Amino acid sequence: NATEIRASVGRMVGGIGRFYIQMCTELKLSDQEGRLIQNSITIERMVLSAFDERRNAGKDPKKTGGPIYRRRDGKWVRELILYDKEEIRRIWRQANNGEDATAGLTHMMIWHSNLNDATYQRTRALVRTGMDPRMCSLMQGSTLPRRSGAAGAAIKGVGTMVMELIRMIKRGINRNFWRTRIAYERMCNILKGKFQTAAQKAMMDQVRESRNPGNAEIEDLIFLARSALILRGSIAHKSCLPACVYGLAVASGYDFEREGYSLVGIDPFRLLQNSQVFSLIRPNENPAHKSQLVWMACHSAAFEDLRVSSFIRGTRVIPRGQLSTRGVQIASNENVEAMDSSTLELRSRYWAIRTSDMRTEIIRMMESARPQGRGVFELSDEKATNPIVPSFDMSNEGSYFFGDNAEEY
Amino acid sequence: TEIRASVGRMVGGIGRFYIQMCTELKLSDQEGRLIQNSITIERMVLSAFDERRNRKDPKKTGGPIYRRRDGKWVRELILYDKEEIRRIWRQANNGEDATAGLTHMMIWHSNLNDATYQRTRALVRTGMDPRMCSLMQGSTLPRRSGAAGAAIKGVGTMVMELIRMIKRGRRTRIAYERMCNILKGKFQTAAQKAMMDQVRESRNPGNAEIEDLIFLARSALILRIAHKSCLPACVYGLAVASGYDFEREGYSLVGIDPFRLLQNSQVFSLIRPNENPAHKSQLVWMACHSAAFEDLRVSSFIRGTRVIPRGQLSTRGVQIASNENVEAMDSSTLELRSRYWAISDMRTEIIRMMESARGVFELSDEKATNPIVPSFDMSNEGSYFFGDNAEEY
Repeated sequence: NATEIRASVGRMVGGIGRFYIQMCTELKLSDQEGRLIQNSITIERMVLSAFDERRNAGKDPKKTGGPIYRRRDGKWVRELILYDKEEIRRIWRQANNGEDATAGLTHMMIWHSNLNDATYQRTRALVRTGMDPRMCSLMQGSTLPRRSGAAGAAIKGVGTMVMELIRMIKRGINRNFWRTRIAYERMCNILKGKFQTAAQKAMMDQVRESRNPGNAEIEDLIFLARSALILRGSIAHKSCLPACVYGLAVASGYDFEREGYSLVGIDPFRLLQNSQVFSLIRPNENPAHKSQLVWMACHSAAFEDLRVSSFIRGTRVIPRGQLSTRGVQIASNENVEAMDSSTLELRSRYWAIRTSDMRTEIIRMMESARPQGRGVFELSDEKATNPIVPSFDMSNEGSYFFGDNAEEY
Repeated sequence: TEIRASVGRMVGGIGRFYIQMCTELKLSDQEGRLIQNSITIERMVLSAFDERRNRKDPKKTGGPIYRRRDGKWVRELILYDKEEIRRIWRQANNGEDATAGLTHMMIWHSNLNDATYQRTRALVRTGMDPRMCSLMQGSTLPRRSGAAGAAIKGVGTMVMELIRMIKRGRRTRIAYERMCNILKGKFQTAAQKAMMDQVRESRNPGNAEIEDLIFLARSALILRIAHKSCLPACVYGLAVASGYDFEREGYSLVGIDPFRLLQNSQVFSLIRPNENPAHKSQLVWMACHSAAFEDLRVSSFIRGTRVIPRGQLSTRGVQIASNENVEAMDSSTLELRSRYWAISDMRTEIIRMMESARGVFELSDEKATNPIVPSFDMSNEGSYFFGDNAEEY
């Protein structure tokens, strides 16, 4: 539909906020405790593990949980929880009208992935697979589990698909290619669908079913990955919010079902405008930098040009190597009592809606190609009626990954 | 504290000089943290105080500068009057000839050359065996760095330059005299010291001294030099930019100061295609701790990650050649941190005593209070030069 799809997506996010409100009722988190992004990632992690049918030593397999952070005596304190995977399954179905609602689970998953894309470096994995560190710019979706289906695969960058393909060929060079090969060609046709020139499509045809793929196909997958540095694929960008934001909205009395919801329009921008989200800050960490990290993760903007990202946001989105923060998630061995909460700035000034024969053609179309965001509107402008003229500083570095110093995933 | 203030005033000088030539070349923050730009500025000031041995208009020096333009790196060649850079160097040291700061940058270039370049073809052309690569520290120093340069020169370096002058055959003999007593002072048994006395005390040096100087160079493979930790100018530069005062905080090349400064360093390097940025990181890491001749199991324990031999690295060196496409390359942070920090009768005696022969702390520790017990794996190779494939200097 146009709206029938908007009812389904609204029923899904509605589901996620209902699930969050009730698990905050049953973990006894105050309002402030419910608005901490750390608490919300733990509940997201628990409900994802509860429904991990494929993955279900001294650890109970019917139990899940994680770190929860609570206000006691004027400080934050790490309190660990354990919950039956069956009881979280029942609470999730209770909050979705008895439905499995796998689409809400993949939604939370896409949010985790985009958060990881904005936060963690993957250079070490890129080198050990034969790819260049420059291809960091194409590593969207690289952290997605293999249980995210088509939704997961739509947001995977050309680099992600090339990396998983190199690794599968790497493990076939070891004569163990019997019956696991339609899996190989489905991910080849998924990367095929991601290319946007008949030349790269044709080369991805040649890569598909060579009966015995090895280092010759690996070098083809590297040629087509550098090919996507100039002639870019078309990958989906799903704006997925942490559970605590749908949570607060459903608490507020916002009806996602009858109002509808789209990940592509202004809905995510509008909800983030009225967000109250908190984050634990490590000592010597800039809370605005942590805010840009979360902001860029909620709009899957880690691969977009920073000048386009700064225009939309109203404040400058600096490269990752110039941030004074590390991840959102707090490790088990960090002193939580040394840390304090800071409101995350997540608002935006504007919103938006944005040696072979096939090797000679691509080289030509790379030499040929000449190297901004024109779907940018004011948040008063509910319809896409009056686009806004972009204002960048062209001197500013385009890439989020220029001079990256981020910790490896 | 006086030597610690002196060394601190010298390093402080180097960071001031780097900040000033970055303000005057208009290099951005990121551009200033590129080790390639930093080697070019070091080379210019070294060449400006030379015209013989410090290492086309003769009154100008310069080199390649790498700038961010339109999302890529671009090689810009620069030229500067040798007097104008000399004046900036003196401005940054309170009008003093900071000769020690110039030697410092030199020892850094030398240790970098030791970690990067193979010398086996020079060794064979001089009559020495390639195994003696372990003793070629300081081999790329210019031929007048004085006592500071000569103190870090390995037994093999001194043997090679001594064989090399004898190969061509008072005016050029006091040079021979000092170099023999400098290599004599580097030995640590009366037998080879006495043997170096006889080679030094020789009317007509020839094939007999060359073979003697080879016997005592193999002697130094069993019966075994200064190690100066020198950082590139961009690291002192960033630290003095931070407001770190090296003079009243003091600085030693031997302690934890280099470890501590490297720990919070932000240094970038251009990576050639198909080069491992971690391998380039190990290359620079080993150059800043002059550890190209130290045992890799000692180097790996100290660093917390394995320091592999040079022949198994996937890099070719930091300096970028005239012919290489800079726009094809990208910058990567160099991992420079460390897990820990640290501190024929004579022929008969030597041969007998050769067949005979059978300080690591955490950075929390500040002072050497609680040593850590070293934990190696003997199967890991000990020499940086095992199966070396590096390009000849």
